[PDB]
Amino acid sequence: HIKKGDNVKVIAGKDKGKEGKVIATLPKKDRVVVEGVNIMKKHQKPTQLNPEGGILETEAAIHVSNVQLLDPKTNEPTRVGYKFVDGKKVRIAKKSGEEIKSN
RNA sequence: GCUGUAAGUAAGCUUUGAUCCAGAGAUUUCCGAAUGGGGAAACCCAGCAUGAGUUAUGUCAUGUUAUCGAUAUGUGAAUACAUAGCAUAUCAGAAGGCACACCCGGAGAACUGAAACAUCUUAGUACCCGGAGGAAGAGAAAGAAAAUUCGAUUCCCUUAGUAGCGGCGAGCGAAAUGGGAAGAGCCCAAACCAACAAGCUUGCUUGUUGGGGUUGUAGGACACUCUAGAGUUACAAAGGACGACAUUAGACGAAUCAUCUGGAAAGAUGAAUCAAAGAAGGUAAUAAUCCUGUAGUCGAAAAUGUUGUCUCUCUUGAGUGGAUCCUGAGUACGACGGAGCACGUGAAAUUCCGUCGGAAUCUGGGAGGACCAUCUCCUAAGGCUAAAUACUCUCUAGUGACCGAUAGUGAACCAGUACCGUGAGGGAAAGGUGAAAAGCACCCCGGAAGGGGAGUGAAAUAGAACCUGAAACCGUGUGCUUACAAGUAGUCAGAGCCCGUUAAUGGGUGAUGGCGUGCCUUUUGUAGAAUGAACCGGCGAGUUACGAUUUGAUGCAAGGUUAA
RNA sequence: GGGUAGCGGAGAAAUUCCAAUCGAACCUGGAGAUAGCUGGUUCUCUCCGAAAUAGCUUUAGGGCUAGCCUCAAGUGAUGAU
RNA sequence: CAAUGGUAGGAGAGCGUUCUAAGGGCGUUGAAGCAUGAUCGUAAGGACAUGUGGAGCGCUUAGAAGUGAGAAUGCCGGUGUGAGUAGCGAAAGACGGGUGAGAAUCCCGUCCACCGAUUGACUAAGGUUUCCAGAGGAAGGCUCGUCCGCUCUGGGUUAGUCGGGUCCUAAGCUGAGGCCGACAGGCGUAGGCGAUGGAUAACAGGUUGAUAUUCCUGUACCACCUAUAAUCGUUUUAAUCGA
RNA sequence: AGAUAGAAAAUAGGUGCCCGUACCGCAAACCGACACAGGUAGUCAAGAUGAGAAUUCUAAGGUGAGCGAGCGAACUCUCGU
RNA sequence: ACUCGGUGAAAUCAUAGUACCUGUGAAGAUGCAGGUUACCCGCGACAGGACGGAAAGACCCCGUGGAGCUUUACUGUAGCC
Ligand SMILES: [Mg+2]
Ligand SMILES: [Mg+2]
Ligand SMILES: [Mg+2]
Ligand SMILES: [Mg+2]
Ligand SMILES: [Mg+2]
Ligand SMILES: [Mg+2]
Ligand SMILES: [Mg+2]
Ligand SMILES: [Mg+2]
Repeated sequence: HIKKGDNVKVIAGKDKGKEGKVIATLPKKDRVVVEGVNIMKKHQKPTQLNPEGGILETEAAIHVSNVQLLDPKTNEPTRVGYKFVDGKKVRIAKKSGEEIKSN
């Protein structure tokens, strides 16, 4: 499981071996949108809300099973564990020490 | 991160702990047993009290106001006391619902089987009603047995389709013994009574106050002499006070990278790793190592079942005589008429119900399948009682040589719904775009529906009626045929004309000759004008349980074999 | 506006009516009633291969033995001309 | 060397479909299905190649069965033929103008015709939104349709006096206590419910797209309450209160 | 019968609740599966002619019927001679 | 009814390139044998046949099939004495 703004690598899809920062989580479907991933080409029609339209290139969501956090020490793809610092479930990179998720 | 499904656009809420998830509490409109009166449920119309309002009236709010029960007081007829009867007050007393199950009663068919039918069978079944309880019924011997009693009850296996009952027909059909599950005995009347409340003159007596002891070795009072464990599941019956696991939220939880093909890999290839975890489900394809998990471990504020105790609350245990006394009455039991018991008013002894009769009190009474005499066993006519046992509307976890949308529930999808019927009721049809909605910006014809490009996508004969897309059926092309012919439409023989394979003594069409009246069912016999099918597709009929017989097979054999 | 309900009701009587067919309405349940009757019964080859007759039958288009098939043991000239 | 037609029927050997156990395999470098083909075995049937198809499925041995369809006037669903046939559901239309992509069929006008104890006006029962104004044209209208009882959007029903509730009761239905009843329940008194009846105070005109004894203008009437009263007068009788 | 010190009188102010109200109603909105030639209680109901609510034409007011255009054979149907 | 424009079913149906005569036959033939006749495809019409369609014979006979009814059939029975 990953966080709202951390930097992750992708291992599925046309995009692998590529980094990028997560921009949305949507935990009800476990699908995240990472920046520069799954670029989409959506045909938007000229309406009232949108004066004109075109082919927008927005990012689409991918299953959480396709992304991984990087070891903040060695940028090494890694899993994530936990430890009880003062009773708080804080995260660990599982190959090194503490991993920070502030934004 | 959120504001359900439900998309959206809008206003917002949230790290100050919200959102969510559990525990607990509060609000909980109207109808319905429906309960203030009425009523075509989800609506009308009130009495009373108290408050709001208005100068007042109209109006409104909140209690209350059904009927029964029981209890308690008032009052009290025809009538004199007194009773009906009235009139109040109180009380988590009763109502109604349901699990289409299970259980105990009351009532009780028929088609059917007997190759007819009446006895009998279906069957004490179905359907009705009345009670329940989570279980119920049954239960501590007037019981089997000729025993050496499993010493209460039930339930399982066998006895055994035996004994038996049967217009001795159809067909019904045990019980004991033995092997197991379960491991419970317990109180009241009766005698009698210290003391007392009431009629009696304390001589006799009444009582529910209470003790007393409840049983066949015959138990108990009696008279002696003697001595202070239980339990709320029967055995009286209430409830605080500490713990213990478990359950109605959860927490942690090992170990994988690279290339190849791809739209995407979990695949292939190579090299690793973990395993108390290679259950399972996801993930853009087939993952032990990506995710949710799994093995393992941990974890409750609370509100519950449960249980150890500590309290607590209850409280007499024997012997020996045996003179008297007591031990369940309109009862047993008999007669008549019925039911029940495997067994048909019959021997019905065993046992019940209606109608008449109607006993004994231990020096007694009942049973041992007409029966008696003797023997043996037991001690009725009062009561309570857990366990093994039956079932699943639910809830929790899981399983399946069970179904995969004409199946599996009727219902995978707003289904007991469309719809049908006045109503009881009856009751459908209907799942699948993609990985992601990326759901086709623009242009062109058209009023629009459509379409054709361009673009999205791996794919758009995946474009929303959307996966695959068969046949009947409808079209558009054409290679070869056909306008002198008599055709169950094929076969067999064959020229001509086109084509070229799963290359083999090849494929398509067919001038002309020979032979030739579909198929099923049913029949002595059917082209039959006997029957059945318009055509395609799907579904649609000797299976399963128990027992008997026979054959093959396999153990092993004067032995073989278990059932619960 | 109401009342009489199916072993019942109603009938100036026709077996007439009772929610479009009433010698006993409809709807459920016993219920998959029973049906000696008709119809249907689904893949292939190989081997053998009948009967439409007795006797008895509430029996005559049904059944039961017997005769006639088939399969497997056994018997071993018993069979036929 | 002999035998091999065959129905009721007996016997034997087998081919196929789903699932399971194990072993061994195939699969986006394209599975199952589907379609085609001139291929193989004695048959039930088995392969191979090429297209569509976009994920599962074969083979060996053995086990189990919802295992094989062409007929049951079988059931369900599709599609034929009859056939461009029958039918188009009582009737008088014509024409000018307009509207639109389109007009015998819609809007306006003129003429003509039909009803007129009614095809007219009301009002009940019943149906519930079909009512009105814009807009649309798939579907429904037995044709067409620019139209509508169709679809979309937004609207529309105003009461002291009208009809009910409120007041009364009939036929019936319920019925405390009560009578009778195997249970269930049936019957029934007092009392209630229940109009199709009895009793009850508003008329005219105007008014919009839709309402009007309802709204508004005019004028009224019936109940009820409050303030006031012009003197009714033992509050028994009264100005007068009454089951 | 009881009940009571009170309001009638000649005024002037106020208060009057719930339900139904659209629309069709001899009809394409109802009972007949249908925009069905059937059924659907009651009220008003004019003129000419007449005895009349008969009959023919018309007023008030509604309506021209949800398929048509041809040709005027057989044969049916309705009608006249 | 017929032609044209619009809309547009149904009963039925084993596949059908569906002739006549005389015969044969389950004894009354579009499908069989021997002859005779007949170019291919429509539209209006008639009804002889397809033992035409529709309804598992409104008659008849069987089923140890039902049902309703009758009586001095049997057995029983509410009720009455
Ligand atoms: Mg035939
Ligand atoms: Mg024929
Ligand atoms: Mg037929
Ligand atoms: Mg009668
Ligand atoms: Mg009749
Ligand atoms: Mg016929
Ligand atoms: Mg017949
Ligand atoms: Mg007849």
